Amino acid sequence: PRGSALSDTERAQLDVMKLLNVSLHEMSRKISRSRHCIRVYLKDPVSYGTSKRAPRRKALSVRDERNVIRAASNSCKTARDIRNELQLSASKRTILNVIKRSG
DNA sequence: GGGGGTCCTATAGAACTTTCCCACAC
DNA sequence: TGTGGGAAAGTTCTATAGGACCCCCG
Repeated sequence: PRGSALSDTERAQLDVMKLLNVSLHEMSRKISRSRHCIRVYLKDPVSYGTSKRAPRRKALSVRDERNVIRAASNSCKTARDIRNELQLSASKRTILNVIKRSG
């Protein structure tokens, strides 16, 4: 987002100001934070920061991963070898990461 | 000035990857 | 020249902070 997430202290401050029935304009003045942001925190504090964001995609498909492992499970070929063998177009390092993730 | 609202959009911050080192190995 | 691995920098993700743009009251 355009700004950082409300921290613990700024949420605690929001909290007590709410119990003191401070206006929103005034609240956003004292913590130098947009009203937009505060309004949403107070409407439902328990779920602030709660909604995950779908991540970027891995560089390798489940197939490619499975082939990479099969190649390394069998023989001592280098990561680079495997990458060229399955014409993989993912970094030599990524392959190693996959191999290492398989125990 | 005080108070309130709705909606566009650039980005935080995370997930994942790649680059860049390193001590070593041929 | 290469390796694999640790660290740091890059890429790629989308929910959300900012703030634009509305309103009314004294």
